[PDB]
Amino acid sequence: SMEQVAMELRLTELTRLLRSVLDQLQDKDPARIFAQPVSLKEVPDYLDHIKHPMDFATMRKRLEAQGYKNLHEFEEDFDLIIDNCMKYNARDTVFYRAAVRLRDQGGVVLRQARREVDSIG
Repeated sequence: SMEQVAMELRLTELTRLLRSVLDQLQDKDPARIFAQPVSLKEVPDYLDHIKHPMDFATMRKRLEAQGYKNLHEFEEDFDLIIDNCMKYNARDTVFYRAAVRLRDQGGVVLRQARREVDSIG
């Protein structure tokens, strides 16, 4: 139908906007701490601690499959990156501190993204 196409164009445009959001968030991680999945070869107990691992490469795969239906779903995944890290790692670690900085800096980007998503519809 013509409606299914219109819907698919909206999703494509959301995917376009979320790709730009993802790029902007990932620049706030210049150490690349959150770029890839925590290695289960190197952290064999990880899944005993963290039930829903997340990282920027995994988000990008979902994004490019147009697998984010709305900004809420995308934000859920970004919050997992931060929250997983802040649980597994102690306060006095470079990992925890990186997550705090990512959270703080990402807030600004996500604030305007929400306005854009509502604004453009």
